[PDB]
Amino acid sequence: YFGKLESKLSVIRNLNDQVLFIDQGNRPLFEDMTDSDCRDNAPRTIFIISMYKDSQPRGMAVTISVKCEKISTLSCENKIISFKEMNPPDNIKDTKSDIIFFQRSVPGHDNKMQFESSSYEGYFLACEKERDLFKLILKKEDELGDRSIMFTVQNED
Repeated sequence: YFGKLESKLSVIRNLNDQVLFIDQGNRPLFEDMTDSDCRDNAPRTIFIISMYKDSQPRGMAVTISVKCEKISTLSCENKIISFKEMNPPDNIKDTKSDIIFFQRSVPGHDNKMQFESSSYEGYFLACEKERDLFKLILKKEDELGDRSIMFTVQNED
């Protein structure tokens, strides 16, 4: 069955150069981070990303998990996003879990990626502008090549 490849920290930036963050409501928002001068042991810390072993033609299986007040992993129930309090599994029976995510680089860009459902296509992760915060949900835009539904992932070390 499924399996864990390697767990490591990765910075998730948005289209406006915003780093994913969590709030008191365990909601995935987007904040601003320089990471230029404060990089030297910066207080803030992004969520953890666990890579799973998958032998697919094109598909990066990853899983985001926020650690601080309570470990919570990003899980997409049906069409909405929900944070499930639980550390990233070490070995899953199914190849596509509710927490598993399908990352796919975007063609014709620097290093953008697209978050797709573990099961199959139909719903892609995007960022919704709510009030003064950019939240993250699962929707189906009209254009798959729209930056609005594109995200950036970097290595944290």
